Formats: sequence, C-alpha cells, structure tokens
Amino acid sequence: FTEDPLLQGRLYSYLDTQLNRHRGPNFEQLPINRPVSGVHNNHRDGQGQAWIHKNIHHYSPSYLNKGYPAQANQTVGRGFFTTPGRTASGVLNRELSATFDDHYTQPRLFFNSLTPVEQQFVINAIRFEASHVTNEQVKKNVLEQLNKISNDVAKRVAVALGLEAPQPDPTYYHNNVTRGVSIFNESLPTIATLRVG
Amino acid sequence: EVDARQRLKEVEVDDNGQFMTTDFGGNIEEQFSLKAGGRGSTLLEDFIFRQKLQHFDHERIPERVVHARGAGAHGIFTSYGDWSNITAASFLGAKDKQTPVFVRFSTVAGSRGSADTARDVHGFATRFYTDEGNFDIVGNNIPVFFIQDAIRFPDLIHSVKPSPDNEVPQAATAHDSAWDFFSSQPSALHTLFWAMSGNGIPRSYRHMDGFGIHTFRLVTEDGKSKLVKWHWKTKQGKAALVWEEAQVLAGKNADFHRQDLWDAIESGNAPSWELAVQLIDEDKAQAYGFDLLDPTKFLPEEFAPLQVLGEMTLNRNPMNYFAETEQISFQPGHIVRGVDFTEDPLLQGRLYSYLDTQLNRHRGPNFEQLPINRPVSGVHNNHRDGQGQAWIHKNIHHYSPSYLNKGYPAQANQTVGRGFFTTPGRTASGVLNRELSATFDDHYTQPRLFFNSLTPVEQQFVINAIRFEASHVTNEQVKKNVLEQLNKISNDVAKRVAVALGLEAPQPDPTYYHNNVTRGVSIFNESLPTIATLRVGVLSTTKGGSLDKAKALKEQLEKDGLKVTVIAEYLASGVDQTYSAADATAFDAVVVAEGAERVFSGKGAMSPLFPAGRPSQILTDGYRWGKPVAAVGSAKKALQSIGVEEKEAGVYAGAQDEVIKGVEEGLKVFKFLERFAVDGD
Amino acid sequence: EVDARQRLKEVEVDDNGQFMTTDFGGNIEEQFSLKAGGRGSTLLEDFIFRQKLQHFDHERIPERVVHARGAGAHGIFTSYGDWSNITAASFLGAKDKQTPVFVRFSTVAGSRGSADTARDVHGFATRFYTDEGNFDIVGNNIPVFFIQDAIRFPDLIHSVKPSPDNEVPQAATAHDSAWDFFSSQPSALHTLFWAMSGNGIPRSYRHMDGFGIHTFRLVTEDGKSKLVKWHWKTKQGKAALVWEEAQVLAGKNADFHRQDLWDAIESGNAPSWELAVQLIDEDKAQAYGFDLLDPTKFLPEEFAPLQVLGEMTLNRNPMNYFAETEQISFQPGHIVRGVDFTEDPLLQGRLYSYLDTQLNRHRGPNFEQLPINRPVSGVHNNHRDGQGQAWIHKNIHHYSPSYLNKGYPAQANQTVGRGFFTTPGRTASGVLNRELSATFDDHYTQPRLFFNSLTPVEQQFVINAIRFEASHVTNEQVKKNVLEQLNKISNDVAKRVAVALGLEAPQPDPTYYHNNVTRGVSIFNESLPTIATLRVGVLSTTKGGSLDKAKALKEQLEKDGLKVTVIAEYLASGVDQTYSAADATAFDAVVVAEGAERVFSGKGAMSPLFPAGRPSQILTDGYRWGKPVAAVGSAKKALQSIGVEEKEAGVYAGAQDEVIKGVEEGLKVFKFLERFAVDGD
Amino acid sequence: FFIQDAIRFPDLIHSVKPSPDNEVPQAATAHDSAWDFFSSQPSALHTLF
Amino acid sequence: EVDARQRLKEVEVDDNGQFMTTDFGGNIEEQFSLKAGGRGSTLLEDFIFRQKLQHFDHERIPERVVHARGAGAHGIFTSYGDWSNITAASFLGAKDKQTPVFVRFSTVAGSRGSADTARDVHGFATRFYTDEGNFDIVGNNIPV
Amino acid sequence: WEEAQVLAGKNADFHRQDLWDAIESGNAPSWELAVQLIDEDKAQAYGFD
Ligand code: HEM
Ligand code: HEM
Ligand code: HEM
Ligand SMILES: *[C@@H]1O[C@H](CO)[C@@H](O)[C@H](O)[C@H]1NC(C)=O
Ligand SMILES: *[C@@H]1O[C@H](CO)[C@@H](O)[C@H](O)[C@H]1NC(C)=O
Ligand SMILES: *[C@@H]1O[C@H](CO)[C@@H](O)[C@H](O)[C@H]1NC(C)=O
Ligand SMILES: *[C@@H]1O[C@H](CO)[C@@H](O)[C@H](O)[C@H]1NC(C)=O
Ligand SMILES: *[C@@H]1O[C@H](CO)[C@@H](O)[C@H](O)[C@H]1NC(C)=O
Ligand SMILES: *[C@@H]1O[C@H](CO)[C@@H](O)[C@H](O)[C@H]1NC(C)=O
Ligand SMILES: *[C@@H]1O[C@H](CO)[C@@H](O)[C@H](O)[C@H]1NC(C)=O
Repeated sequence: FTEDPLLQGRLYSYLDTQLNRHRGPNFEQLPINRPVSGVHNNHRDGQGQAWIHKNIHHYSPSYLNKGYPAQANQTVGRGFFTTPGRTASGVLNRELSATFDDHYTQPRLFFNSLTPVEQQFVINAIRFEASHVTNEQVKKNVLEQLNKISNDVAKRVAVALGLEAPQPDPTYYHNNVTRGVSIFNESLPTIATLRVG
Repeated sequence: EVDARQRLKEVEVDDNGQFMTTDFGGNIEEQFSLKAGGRGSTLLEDFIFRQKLQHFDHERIPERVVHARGAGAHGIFTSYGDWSNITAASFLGAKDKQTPVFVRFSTVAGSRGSADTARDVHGFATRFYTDEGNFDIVGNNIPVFFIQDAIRFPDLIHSVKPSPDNEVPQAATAHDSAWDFFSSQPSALHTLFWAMSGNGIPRSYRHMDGFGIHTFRLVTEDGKSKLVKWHWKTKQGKAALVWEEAQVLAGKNADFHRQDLWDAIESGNAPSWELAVQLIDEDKAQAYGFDLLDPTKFLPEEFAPLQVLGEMTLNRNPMNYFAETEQISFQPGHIVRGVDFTEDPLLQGRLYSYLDTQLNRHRGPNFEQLPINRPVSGVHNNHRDGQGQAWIHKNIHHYSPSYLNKGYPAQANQTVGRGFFTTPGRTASGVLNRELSATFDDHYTQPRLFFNSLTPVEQQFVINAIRFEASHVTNEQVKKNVLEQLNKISNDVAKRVAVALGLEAPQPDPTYYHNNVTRGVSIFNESLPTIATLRVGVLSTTKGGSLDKAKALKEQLEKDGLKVTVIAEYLASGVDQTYSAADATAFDAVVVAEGAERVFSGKGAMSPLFPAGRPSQILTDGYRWGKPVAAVGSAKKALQSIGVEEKEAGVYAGAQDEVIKGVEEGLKVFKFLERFAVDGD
Repeated sequence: EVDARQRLKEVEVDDNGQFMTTDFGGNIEEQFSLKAGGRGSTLLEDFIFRQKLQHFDHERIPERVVHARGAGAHGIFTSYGDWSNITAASFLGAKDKQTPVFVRFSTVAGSRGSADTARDVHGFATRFYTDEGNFDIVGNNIPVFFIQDAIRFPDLIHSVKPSPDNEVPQAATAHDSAWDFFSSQPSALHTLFWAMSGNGIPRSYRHMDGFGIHTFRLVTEDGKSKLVKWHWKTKQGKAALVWEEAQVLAGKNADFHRQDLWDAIESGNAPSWELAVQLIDEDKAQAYGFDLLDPTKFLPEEFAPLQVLGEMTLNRNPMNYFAETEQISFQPGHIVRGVDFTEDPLLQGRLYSYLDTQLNRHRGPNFEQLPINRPVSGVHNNHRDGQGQAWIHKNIHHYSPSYLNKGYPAQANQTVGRGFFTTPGRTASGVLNRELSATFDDHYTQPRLFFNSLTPVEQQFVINAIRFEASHVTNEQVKKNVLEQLNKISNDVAKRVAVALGLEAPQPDPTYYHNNVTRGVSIFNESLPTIATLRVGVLSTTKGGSLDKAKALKEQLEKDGLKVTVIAEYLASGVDQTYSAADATAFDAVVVAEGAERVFSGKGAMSPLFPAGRPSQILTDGYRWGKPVAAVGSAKKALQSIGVEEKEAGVYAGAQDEVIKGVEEGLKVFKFLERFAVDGD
Repeated sequence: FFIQDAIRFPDLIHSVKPSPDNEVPQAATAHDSAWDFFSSQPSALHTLF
Repeated sequence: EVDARQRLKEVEVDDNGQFMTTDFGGNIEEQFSLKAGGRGSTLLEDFIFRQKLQHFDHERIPERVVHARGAGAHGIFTSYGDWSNITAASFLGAKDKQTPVFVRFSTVAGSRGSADTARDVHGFATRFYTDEGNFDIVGNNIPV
Repeated sequence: WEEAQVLAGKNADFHRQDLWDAIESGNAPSWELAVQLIDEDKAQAYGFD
C-alpha cells in the first residue's frame, strides 16, 4: 500500500462491511470467495463454520504443535512483508497535506483533451443536471466553482440556468492537453457482437 | 387537526445548532483521518474514523422478499358510524371515531431501485393503530391472486422474478419462466388478465382501488359471524397509463408514483379512500358458482353490494424514509377482537410467513418495539430479552400461572378483558389431507367474466399486453401451452394473440365460454370525479414575448387546481423546466403556448440547449399516448407540423379562454381511446 | 442523593393490574393452543402461540468472547477537587461534581454459566456517564497483563480456554495448553503469579482493587500532557479465599460474588472505591528501570505515589439483568476530551477489537441507542439507518460540508466546541515495522519483585497454586518447560514446585535474581477496615431450647452490621437455614451455639434431615479454611470433637459476651495464616 | 475519485444517494444535495467532469 | 471396523507442517502489529492484524435457549431385523442394517459453563443419518 | 446430592470427560432401541390419555 488517505480507510471499510452483508466472519469460506492456494491458521469457530480443524493446539507460540502453522516473512516461507524502506515522520495530525490543495487544474486538463462535440456533451450533462437543482444559491455556488475551472464552461452552463456566472477567475486556467481521455475521438478496432436492427 | 405522527415526535432528533458528536457522546470532528506525519498512514487508534465508517458500512438491511419497491405515508381513518351490529372491532365501534393509519404502496417482483411504472400487481397495505392493538389489511389493487395454496408462493415468485443464472429481466413477467408457470398453473390466469389490463400500469397510487382479496370473518360480541370482503374505493377515481408510455416513463422517472404521492400531500391535496365491505352469511360459502375460500375468485357486486363503513385520508409524509417506511413490518396475522380468519389455504400460510420473514429483515425478535411498529394501546406480557431489547421490565415473575405476581398480567377472553377469540361456531371435520377442494377446479370462468366486462379498447390493451410479453418467450412449446390455456378462456382472445406469435390457435373449447358481464372492473371507461393535482405541460419559448401569456395560461389553470409547468429553452423568468429536462410522460396534458411554433419548425427546433426535435417529440408522444393536447392561437401550426388536425376529439385549438375550458374537461376523460386501433381495421 | 438510574425510568414497563397482550397490542390469553377438535392438532393460524414462542425461541444473544461470566450495578462518582491543571475531563472539572456510573465485574475464561469462585483474572469495567460523552475505564483486578502485543490476544485466550476437541476444562487454566503458552511466551509469567495468588480467588467484587493497566495521557485545555495510570482503591479492604475452599464454593454456590454484591446494595451497605492516579512526566517514560508502554510491567508506588481524584459508590441494582447488565457495551475507545491514548501495542489493538465485537453480540450498528448504552450529553451527527434504527432524524441534509444545512452539525476541535483532540506534542519517527521494542525484553524481574513482596504464607499459596495446576499437565516436556521459566524468576520457587511434580529442578540461573520489594501487592498482610455485610453462621439445634441463646446471639452480632444465619435441623421459629442447605463456604465465621453439642455426637449427628456428620463438617471446614471459629459455653465440646484447641489464634470459647467480642475481632483479621503449613516440613 | 480522505466517504454517498425524507431520486446525481456537495467540496469537481 | 465420521473427512483441515496464512490465502506472520516507528502507534493498514482479530471477535454464537450445557459423540445404529410389518422406516428395514448416528446429552436449565452434576432433567437427543433423510429422536432421561 | 454438589465445583466437566474417556479407552457405551406398541383404539384404555 501507499499513504493515500483514501486508500488507507478502504482497507478497514471493506472488511467490516462483509459482517453486515454475510452476517458472520466466515464469508471467505464461501466457494466464490475461497482461494486456490489453501488456508492454514489458528482461526476457529464463528457463524457458519464450514470446516473441521484437526489441530487442537490452536495458538502460537507452542511446543505441543511444534510451531505449526509456522510464521512466514520476507526471508522465510514466502510471507507478506511491508516495504523495508518505508518510514513515518512528523506530528500526529488530523489534516491533509498542502500538496493536496489544487482542485481545478486537472479538471480543465480533462476538458481541454476532449473533442469539440465531446465538450458539448459534458456541458449538456451539467446543463441538464444543474437545472434539477431547485435552490438558487446552490446553482450560484456551482457556477462559481465551474468558473474557476473554465470561464467559457461557466458562462455556457449559466445560460441554461437563466443567470450570469460571467467574471473570469483565471487562477487555474491553462491550455495543456493529454492523450487518451477521449472516447468518441478514436475508432473501434472491431465490430464483433455489435447489434443491427 | 391532530397530527397523524404525534406519537413519533418523542423519538425525533433535531441536529440544528449543534456540534458534531459520536454515538456515545462527546463533541468531535470527522473531516480528517488521524495520520502519522503530514503524508502519513492512517492510525488504528483513530476512533472517530472507525465509529463513523462502521455505521455507514452497516446501513443496509435486507429488502422485502416481495414488494421491495414501494412508498408510503401517514394518515387518519374516520368511522362513519357505530358498527357494533356487525363487528366487535373498536375502531369501527362509534360515529366519528378517528384512528391513525400508515399506508404503504408497492409493486411486487422488482427489487429496490426498480421503476414505479413497470407492469405488475401492486400492493395496498394499510395499518390501523387502534386502541385494541394494530390491525393490518395487507392487500393489493387486484381482487384476486395467482395461486390457491400458500405453499406454492415460492414457485410463483421464483418464476416471475429474474432468471437465477443471469438475474434477467428486472421487474418484468415478460420472459420464459413466468409464462411457463402461468400455462402450467392455470389458476394464475385470472390475476394475469388483471395484470395485463389497466391495473398493471396505474396512473398513481392515488388512482387505485384496494382489495383484501381473501374472505375474512367479522365477529360480534355474542360470537355470531359473517363472511366479509375488504374494499378500498378511491375518491380520486381510477386511472391508468398506456404501455408504450409506461416504458418511457420507467427510464425518464423511476420515482413517478412515490413523488406523485409526496407532491400531493405537500401541496395540500391529501388523497382519500372509502372503506367498503361485502357482507354475506356463512351458508353462502359455495352459493354463487364458486367457493368463497378460493382467493382466485372475486364476488360480483350483483350478489353482494358494497357497504361503506368509513373513510381514510393520507395527510402526513414521513420525515425519514428508512426509519418509517422501509422499517415498517406489515402482517396479515395482525388481527384484533371483532375479526377472524377463514380456511382460505393461501391466507392460512401467510400468517406464518409474514411473522417469520421479519426475523430476516430486522435480524431479531424485537421488531415490534420500533417506533413505526409500536401500537398505541399498550404492551403487557411475559416476553423477555432478545436482540435489541429496548425496554426494562419491572415484573421479576415473568411466567403464568403464578401466586407471586398476583395473576398479572391476566388472561383475557370473550367474556373477560375484551380479549381475542376465534369464532365459536367454527368446526373441523374430515380426514387429514394434502389436497385442494373440488370446488377450486374452475380456473377459466372468471377470467372470461373479467374480459367481457371491459370496453372494446380496454380488451385491446389486454390482448396487446399479452402479445408483447408472449413474444419475448423464446421456447416454442411454452408459447403453444400459453395459447392452449388462453383458448379455454376465450377463442377470440387466443386467435388474436396467436397472430403476433405467428402460431395457429387451437380450435374452440366451449366448456368455459360465456357472455356474462360484471360491474366496476373498468377504467378507461369512466371519467374522473376531480382533476385536482393533474399535471399540465405548457410548451413556451424565450424568444418573442411568448412566455408572458404562457404565465397567464398557467395562472388560470392553477385556479382550477392543476399543477402546471412552463417549458422553455432555458430557465428564464417564469420558466419552470427546460426542454432538456422535459418529457411527455410527466404530464397529463400538453399545451402549446402562442408564439412557440418557432421551436417546432426550422431555425429554433435545432438549438444546442436541447436534443433535436425535443419540442415536437413531447407533443407527438402526448397525442399518441391519448392525452388531451392543445395549441393556443397561432400555435395551431405546431399541431399541423406533427400531422394532427384541429377537429378530432381531445385536441383543442383556439383562443386562451377556449383552450382552458377544453383542456380541463378533457382531463376528466383522461385518455381518449379513439386514437388506438382495434383488431379488424 | 439523586437516583443513579433516573434516565432509565422512561423505558420501564409495569404489567401489574393489566391484561395479557401481544407484542403488537390487543388483549389475549396464552395458556391454550388453538386445536381442531377436543383432541386435535394445533392450527397454523394460531397467531397467539407463534408470537409468544418466536420471542422465546430468539431470547439468547452471543455471550462476550471474554469475560462472559459477570455481574454489575449502577452508582455515582464524586470528584474530590477541580483537576483542570492536569486534565480537561469534565467529570473531574469541579469539587463535589457528581456523575452517574455503571460498573461490571467478571472472570475471564469461563462461559456465562461458570462459577464465580474459579481461579482467574477478574474484570473491573467502569463507565462514567459524563456531560461530555461516555468515558470507560475497562480494567482488571491485576495491574499487569499477560501479553505485550494485542495481535497475540487470540493465542492467549485459545490456550487458557477449554481444549477445542472436547471443550475441557471449563473456567480453568489447569491444563496442558495454558501452561504450554505461559512457558512458550515468558511475558505471561507476571500476571500468572498475580493469578496464582489471592487476586485469583478474591472474597468478593467489593474486596478487589482495580487497575487500568495501560499508561494513558491526561491532557489539559492548553495541550500539556502527563502520563497516567488508573487505580481503584477499595474502601472495604482486600480479601481472598483459600483454594480448597473456593473449589467447594464453586459447587455449593456458583452465584457467590454476584449474590454478595446484590445483598450488600440491597441491605443498604453500598461498596465504595477511591479513584487514584500516578502522574509521570513524558521524559520519564523509560526512567524507572522499564518501559511505561509495556503493559506487563507496573510502576512501584515508591517512584510515584497515588493522587486521589474522587470516590465511586454503587447503590442501585438493576431491574432487569439482561436489558442492563448483559447488554452494556464497554469500550476502551470510549474516550473523552481531556484523556488520550499512548503507544502501548496491547492498548492500540483493543481500540479496534471492542467496537468490532459489538457487531457480533448486538447484530447491528445501533447498539449505542440501547438505554444502558446511551449517553446523557446528547448525540448529533450524520449517522443514518442501520439495523433497529430507534430514532427519526429531522435533518434531510445528512452530510458535510453543506450550504443547505447551514454547516450543522458543526465541527468541533481544541479551540472550538470543546471537541476531542490528540495530544498536540505527540510525534512519530522511524521505519514501518512488525517488531517489538528492545525495551520490552525483560520478562522475569517484576515477577520476582512481586514474589518478594508477599508474606511467607502468601508465597506458599502461590507455590501451592502452581503445584496444583502444573500437576494436571499430562505432557512431561511442558512441565519441564515450566520449571525452566520458573527457575529464571527464582530458583527456590522452581525447586519447591519441582518436588510436587517429582522432577529434578534446573540449576540456578542468576541473571534476573534480586531482593527488591515493593509496597501494597499483599492481601492477607492487612486487616479489614470494616466488618459490615460479613457473614456469621450460628450452629444451633431445635432440641433443648438452644434457639433462645442463638437468637440473642444473632441479635447482638447483627448490631455490628453482620448478616447472621441461624442454623438448625429444620426451619423452626428463629431458624434461617437448615443443616442440609448449609455449608461452611457461605460464612466468614462459624459459631456453635450453646447446647448444640448433641448434633456433633452419635445420634444427633445422624439425623435423616441432613447428611451424616454435616454439623461437624461445617465447623471442620471453617477451621481448616482459616476462619474465626467459636463455641459458647458448653459448646466447647464441639470444638474438641474435631481436635481443635480452644486457646489458639482465631479460636474463641466462653460466655456469650466473650465469644461475640472475639469473633468480631477475628473477622477483621479475616484469615488466620498460622493454620497453613510452609515448605521444609 | 471525488474525495481525498476516506473519512468523507459517507458524506459523498449520502449526498449522491436519494434524499432521506422521500428516497428520491433513484440512481441519479441530478438533485439539490449532490450538487450542494460538489460545490461545497471542490475536490469532487474532477470526477464530476 | 467402520468409521462413523467417514463422510465428514472431506471438510477436515490439516495444519501440520504448514505456513501461516490469511482467510483469503497467502502466507503471513501474525505475532507483531505493524507500527509507525519502534515505539509507534499501530497502523490501520495492518490487514493481518484486523483479519485475525475480526475472526476472534466474532467467534461466539448464541447458546441453545434450553439444553445449553451438553456434550456429544458419533456412533453406529444396528437393526436386529426387518421391521416392515410395523414400520416403513428404511433404517429399520433389514437385519444387520447399519446407520451412522450422533448423540448429544445435556441438562436443561444451566447455561454454557454450568456444572454437569447439577440436579436437572437431562437431554438425550439422537440423530439417524438414514438413506431416506435425517431422523431425530429428541428425548430426555425422564419418561414424562 | 451431597456428592453431586462438591463434584460440581471440583469437576464441572465430570460427564463429558467420562463420555470422552470411555470412547478413547476403547469402552464405547451402547443402548438398545426399544418400543412399546399400542393399537389405535386403546389410546384411552389404560386409565389415562
Ligand atoms: C392475496 C394474498 C396476498 C396479498 C394480498 C399480498 C400482498 C402483499 C403486500 C402488499 C406486501 C407488502 C407489504 C408492505 O407494504 O410492506 C407483501 C409482502 C410479503 N408477502 Fe404477500 N401477498 C399475498 C400473498 C402472499 C403469500 C401466499 C405469501 C407466502 C405465504 C406471501 C408472503 C409475503 C412476504 C414474506 C412479504 C414481505 C413482508 C415483509 O417483509 O414485511 N404473500 N404481500
Ligand atoms: C489491559 C489489558 C486488558 C484488560 C484490562 C481487559 C479488560 C476487559 C474487561 C473488563 C472486559 C469485560 C467488559 C465488561 O465488563 O463487559 C473485556 C472484554 C473484552 N476484551 Fe479485554 N482486556 C484487556 C485486553 C484485551 C485485548 C488485548 C483484547 C484484544 C485486542 C481484548 C478483547 C476483548 C473483547 C473483544 C471483549 C468483549 C467486549 C464486549 O463484548 O463488550 N481485551 N476486557
Ligand atoms: C416434551 C418434552 C421435551 C423434550 C424431551 C425435549 C428435549 C430437548 C432436547 C434433548 C434438547 C437439546 C437438543 C440437543 O441435543 O441439541 C432441547 C432443546 C430445545 N427445546 Fe426441547 N424438549 C421438550 C419440550 C420442549 C417444548 C414443549 C418446547 C417448546 C415448544 C421446546 C423447545 C426447545 C427449543 C427451542 C430447544 C433448542 C433447540 C436448538 O437450539 O437446537 N422443548 N429439547
Ligand atoms: C502544462 O501547463 C501547466 C499549467 O498549469 C504548466 O505549469 C506546465 O508547465 C505545462 N507543462 C507542459 C509543458 O506540458
Ligand atoms: C373467560 O375466562 C373466564 C375466567 O377469567 C372463564 O370463567 C370463562 O369461562 C371464559 N370465557 C369463555 C366463554 O370461555
Ligand atoms: C352467468 O350469469 C347467469 C345469471 O343469469 C348465471 O345463471 C350463470 O350461472 C352465469 N354463468 C354462466 C357461465 O352462464
Ligand atoms: C479548529 O477549528 C477552527 C475553526 O472552527 C480553526 O480556526 C482552528 O484552526 C482549528 N484548530 C485548532 C487547533 O483550534
Ligand atoms: C506486609 O506488611 C505491610 C502491610 O501490613 C506492607 O507494608 C509490607 O510491604 C508487606 N510486606 C512485604 C514484604 O511487602
Ligand atoms: C532494585 O533496587 C535498587 C535500589 O533502589 C535499584 O538500584 C535497582 O535498580 C533495583 N533493581 C534490581 C533488580 O536490582
Ligand atoms: C414383526 O415381525 C417380526 C419378525 O420379522 C417379529 O419378530 C415381530 O413380532 C413382528 N411384530 C409385530 C408387532 O407384529
């Protein structure tokens, strides 16, 4: 793993949520969830336990089980290991890094890298969905944030909402472009399974 | 003037003007995870993150095994008189006696998230929070059900629900397994016909009748009883959509019926139903050509007329959908003194199933303690413990009989304590059997009665519906089995349906044919008693002062009680909705404002603000779906573009005053059936 | 003088003077099944039977994974001072500030039905229902714990609990797997020694001290931190039983501790504890010969004396055991503003474990909504839904940040809203590792420090306890491994344990040997400050008018606060208990009333009313287990029948005034250690 | 993805999911609460596009 | 020599000479928590800790509402003859016909952990794993 | 009874240990399945039901 704060929380969330769906800790024993590599540990009991463990000495360390199931690491047993070089440094903090501050540059980069008609579909999508918002101040907040991404996009979306979000705010405007973000630009490599009426 | 949800106020939580906290108290923040450094890993000691996420991760509960898709609201039932002469039920025991109620409407097959406007049997579940316990009338909008025995319910539901290999199709009976079961189990044919008619695709929950379906018993104080059928009579009038409209509406707005019910209550237009009953003696069980214990049969009103007992009105929406609507647990076993069951084999099995299924949904025994499930009459018994036990019992002697508790809580029966009692006259006699009675054998006579009692155009909708669904069946032999069973009901129906499938229908089978007709099984036949809350789409334009007089048209229509939406290119001053967000399915009548012809024609109909031909598509769809259409002044050229003349019925072209008068009276007719073709030219 | 359970009143249900009902209301009777005929089968439509039985069938919930066997009660905590300069905790915020509390005591390994007097570590879980959220101190009666890392907890518990093939032995560490783990994981040796001493078999919950074990942080409002250890000091004084006594008591009265706690509060003799703390500087974490993050170590009071914060008193028993005691959900993660965690690896893993395990017991995320689990300070957040959602939230905008809800519920931190905050000065540094610090490596020094601080007879009890349990170990190499680890702590202890096992003790290993002693780790050392609620068994007889003297003897003893029990052959006037129902384990002292010698000889000790030699066995057991024993007047013959001299320590003989004065004095000594032999002889 | 920290995940979903009072609209972000969150939380703008 | 637990052999797990793994496979060590520093706090990304502790935390299921305290064993039932003249039961359908069985004995009132030698009515429940479905004779040591 | 009380404390696992040891030591216990057959018309013929 990495120190992505979004990834960090998922690790907890996805394991916990299975307790709700499956109503037990033995959801991995389900045929679709089972691995092909085998399972050997000191986990016993729980709801819907499907196996019958033969090892009565279900703990580590132990003389009676001769140290089996055994510990595996980087050098022995081909076990999992965290990257040796990874380190922690600094104060314990409930805050995001200053490097996470930019929210407007890449959105514009994506919009720049689309075709003229694709750019219209994106605006038409915002035009459609933004009109369903009943609260006036919320629509003003939307155009205010859209104006930071692009002035033309803010103004074009604004005309459908029946108001102005005009005055440019060029803190984050640019003309850079990147490959492969578009869909309608390229042609399909195969027409197999395509339907004809 | 008393609030319907008054009892639920004590459990309500106001978070306004407060700091964020945990579930165990103490003020907190929850917008940042605790990290080991500026760009560090999240700590396990972060209790604020885990307590927040754990609750989110465990939000979902299992949906209902059937009727997963639905919506509801609170209300008040009022009894018109003292009905002690026919029943000992306390909620019907006095004139002007009011009882709080909660009603939940639903479809059947579709899962949570499925469309409201899918073709299906609909649910009509009503609870009476009476002063002698909760009484539930769990019913449907169709007076008969598919099967005759409750043991066959999983077989019915497995067949109609999506195929288990791919889980397709969603919320639809138009597939092999469904029509395999209808042909293999021909008792289901009757409910099939109702489901293929207007009852399958109703306008809204407000425009449905409701039925208890089963024959129940009403018992007096002395033990004497009478057989009873429950009926909910809509005061808004019956109304139904067309199928081609219903399909489009499913995608355009899957929340059509629940939002309709919500907007009606919020706007001060609370829907109401009258509670009616068909009362007959015990000796009439097998008197009218069928068995009253058979749930696949209804009792014609010619043999037993409707007797109105009271009126229910739904006037309060829920504040939290999940806590109230989703969590509510209806049961046909929820019975009170003055009522009793019958030996209907389908009903008999439901009493077990509904109590059992709550163990799965609520994951514990204590589901009646939930605010929405609680009665207003009080709960006193020796039930202890269980998961989520909300109370603390004071009586340490939780058993009976007992000297230590002084005989309390005490036993109650017919003579003492106004306790429930089974009808004393009821008897059992005969061998223990796994059989059905010989009186249940006729599966074709009533389906024919229902088909005969529809209008020619209504008969066409049922046939066209069968044609549509039967054509999706891949298996050839299954389609032959379907036409074989349809032929037993009617040869003409089997002939016409066979045309679409490209098969030859079998020769006439005159065993079950008849020309009888019955009262009150129709829809597109009778006009609505009120056009209040009906929706009108005013197609206008931003260019050339067309929007000014469209607002005047809107203003006049609102006085009569109509919900109006002015359509334009963008949300200008007076514009409610854009053409991009507009569709014909969301309106009962489409009106073209004067000066709005430009958007139907050349330059103006192809603006980037909406898809190509959107203004013209709305009026065209509205006309093809039978809705009263109109066009004010020079807007009659808009009708000329789509090819519709200004003479034919349901089309109103002229001045503003004439259009309003024509549109309003057109909404009473609702659907104009002369635009739909019948078989044979 | 406020009621500690005043918030709980609103969820109490009284069934007195009421008729029996269902869970959904409506009066009923439930003593007869609905049958089809006089001798017929039970009907499925019988809703009264199934609704009653369903709740009974689903009564049980999963027991606690550990500390399953336990009991508790409500109370009030009172702060002795304003403690703002050391902590921001509100419940320690002012002098004479009262906060409600619930405390639960427990064993560890035994299941819900196990004996109270089994040898084990005892739980001491205390909750503070403060005005800024629930604060829990989940502690034990022993200051140190077995393991150093929380990931090893399943390994510890699996080893001590019954063998998974036969589930034997119940509530006991006297088997192969337990001592295999203790010897294989040397860190567990310290808590072992505590467990083998009087702390393993305490007199009652009221005669136990309590410890938080882990080092926590006390944080001030300005953000200055101090390392802290929690201590509960009993005002009843420490007291413990002997092992041979505890074994018999486990069978005679399994409910000994919970009945004792119940009777003390009921009689009006409420127990009390003083909340004390050891304050250490942040730079003195590794300055006392060990690491303060290590949970296997305790800090001697010579280095840091206790600072008394306040007093707790338990004065209210629960109305319902299940609803209150069984359902309460303690968590070390229940922390409030003013307190913070540390980097103890055992504590770090607990924070996850306790919140997670509630999903098992309560089958849902809304366990904090249960009456016993609710805070008194209010709950406001964007948590919605979940299994058994009890409230109805009014705020439709259940998210943040948000304009629509106007930033409510608002965020709270250190300077705003008095929200929780981690110690500002804390930091992290180094590589991400799956290791334990080298400062944790000493496993043998403090166990030796504990043993040195016990009295000779107390040291013998520890060795005799090890002798008993180690002899049950069938595997010889496991017993050899135990002696090897015991030898590292002390050679003398190893040799004295080896002789009972018949094995040659290993040669001395002086690496960790020392002669240091510490204060306050003893029990029998001290005398009791009060003798209230203590139990005296008056052995009398129904013949010869012995009850008159016994009644006058009882009347006097009860005036000093003692609970006296007059024993006879049968329940005559003034007789509390029969000889058949009586046992020495139930009493703290045994006094033979005058004229009750007849029941110790031939006929008289051979009555059909009780087993042979019962009266003599009670006195023999009482004397052999070290209790104060007495005999009034001619009752001296009874002491001579069992070979006990009348003038030794804790043996009183003479007139009524002399016997009463002696026994009351002997109960303060409680246990006479001179009747227990020490090694060498 | 919309958000930068995982603790904000319930806030994101609650806003995009149907309104809790009526459970409307189904499978759509075209309503007040969703666009209130997107504007109030600018990090979501990229995935929105 | 017939093994009563022959059918159960397929679900048996042997951990002798094996490495430690998770419940989703892949070898691991599970004696040290992942820490951010030598004396640091435990990381939330320690998947090995939580997967191990989650299974421990959820080990317990609810005990039986009655007959909580009990113990059982496997066996073999043998019919002495063909009892077709009195019953159509398949397991009593022929002489020397063997059927596997499992018997659990118990008390009534006591919860899990209670003593065996407490005074109570005792359970005697026997299952017959017959060739035409499971047949249970759930009984007691007292006839009434 | 006086034996049973002390045994409950000394060895709570008395019966399950006894059953286990019997099977391990090669002393498997046995029971004979017996039945009392009565005719349908004699259900209330022996002074009770
Ligand atoms: C004509 C007879 C029937 C009628 C009128 C009917 C109607 C309904 C309705 C309206 C609901 C939704 C209740 C709500 O609003 O929450 C429902 C759900 C349900 N139905 Fe029926 N149904 C019938 C037949 C059956 C049968 C034969 C069975 C099986 C014995 C059955 C089993 C169920 C179950 C288990 C639920 C879910 C209840 C819950 O989760 O609360 N139904 N039915
Ligand atoms: C300082 C060492 C520990 C102490 C003093 C301690 C104390 C306690 C106490 C008193 C209880 C019973 C609470 C009650 O009265 O209801 C308990 C239960 C429990 N303990 Fe611990 N414990 C310790 C270590 C651990 C560790 C390391 C773990 C694993 C990470 C753990 C996991 C649990 C669990 C899952 C429960 C059941 C909680 C419930 O069901 O409410 N404990 N512990
Ligand atoms: C007629 C005399 C009865 C006998 C001989 C009897 C026998 C038994 C036995 C042997 C068990 C434990 C089964 C095992 O080994 O796991 C048991 C448990 C149980 N008993 Fe009975 N019982 C009787 C009456 C009843 C009655 C009248 C009820 C209520 C209708 C009842 C409800 C239960 C329940 C719910 C269990 C738990 C079953 C489980 O969780 O697997 N018993 N009984
Ligand atoms: C792309 O444009 C950005 C503006 O945000 C600029 O900072 C950067 O130098 C450009 N990179 C190139 C050369 O692609
Ligand atoms: C109702 O119960 C009463 C006793 O409370 C009893 O005397 C009476 O017979 C019962 N009623 C009937 C009609 O069975
Ligand atoms: C039709 O109605 C008539 C009423 O005249 C009735 O006698 C008859 O039984 C009904 N059924 C058929 C199939 O004719
Ligand atoms: C707490 O929140 C406030 C805003 O409410 C902010 O000004 C402050 O920086 C935050 N942190 C601290 C340390 O108070
Ligand atoms: C026993 O005596 C006193 C308590 O009465 C105590 O201070 C002392 O520490 C104890 N003895 C030892 C060796 O610890
Ligand atoms: C024992 O006490 C002495 C004197 O306080 C101290 O110097 C030493 O560190 C302690 N530890 C041992 C085991 O010697
Ligand atoms: C049934 O037949 C068996 C032998 O096959 C015989 O021993 C037994 O007496 C018969 N039982 C009855 C009751 O007829």
